[PDB]
Amino acid sequence: TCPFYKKIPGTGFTVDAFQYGVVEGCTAYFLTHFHSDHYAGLSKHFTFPVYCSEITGNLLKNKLHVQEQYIHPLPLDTECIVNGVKVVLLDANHCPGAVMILFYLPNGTVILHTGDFRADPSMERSLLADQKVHMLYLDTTYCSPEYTFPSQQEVIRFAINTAFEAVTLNPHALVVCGTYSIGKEKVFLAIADVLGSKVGMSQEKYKTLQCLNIPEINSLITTDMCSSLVHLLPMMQINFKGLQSHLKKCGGKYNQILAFRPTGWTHSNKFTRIADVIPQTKGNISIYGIPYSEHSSYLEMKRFVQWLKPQKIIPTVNVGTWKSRSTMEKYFREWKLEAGY
Ligand code: NI
Repeated sequence: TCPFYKKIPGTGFTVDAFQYGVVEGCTAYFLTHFHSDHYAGLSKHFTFPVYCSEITGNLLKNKLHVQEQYIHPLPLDTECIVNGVKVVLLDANHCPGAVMILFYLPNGTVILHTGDFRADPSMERSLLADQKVHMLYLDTTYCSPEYTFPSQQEVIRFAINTAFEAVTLNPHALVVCGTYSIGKEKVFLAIADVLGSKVGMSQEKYKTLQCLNIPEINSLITTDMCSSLVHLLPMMQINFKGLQSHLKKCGGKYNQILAFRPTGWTHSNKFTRIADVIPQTKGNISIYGIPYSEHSSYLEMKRFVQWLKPQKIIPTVNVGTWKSRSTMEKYFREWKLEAGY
């Protein structure tokens, strides 16, 4: 059974609610983004209308085989009428194709559902500037002040300078980057661009990237592993054993691996600056964990909500424990008292 924070009141709509069977009263199922916790339940046998971005619809058709007649892609930043209700999709600054949804209810209420997002001051000049929001369904993944991390631009600067130094010192070093979902593509694209190489990967991952509308993608990626000195591997292989095993397959072309594990936040963020980050090393293999987030930090979340001034907040993450719920409610009240709404 579908929980309340996935239903939009006064509509026949649900958001990210595919794992509950046929939901009673639902006439249109919205999907914010192509991550498995959110699409859990979709397949080629789904026969209800799915509303999403263009990029999410390419992934639904090619990767999950959903039939074309049930995929309803909407452009961004454009007022659209769905089953008699005005909606707008906005860029969520999460993974490719990820959106926030504005719903203009028949009774005059306005609801924003963030999906998953990384809040940014540029959202203060979208179509959100123009009108009031009564209810905010909020991605609360890092809603606590301990969750700090650098900008995506600082993280990418560190990765490019680290990779370019290592391969210039040793032209026979391979760079490997872990992945297990869409998102965070700038990590491996920025490293391959500084090295003058295409990125090499499996047929399965090539297929996925080919759905993402990245400009000039054919110039940037390949399935010919032998032609490339930046390889993608499943995240599970990014350890000393998996990397040893991979280096054997490369036919004596390389004598060293430098690997990157993009994570979200980790507790070593509570002590170490990005500049001071060091790898784990065993022999000719070194592994860097880098804190590349596609979710709001605490401070980015707080700024966004203090600007938007919603009347009510419904968290969509960390909802399963009383302690988490109480913590989040305390911060929402502080924010509101401090800003005066
Ligand atoms: Ni996500």
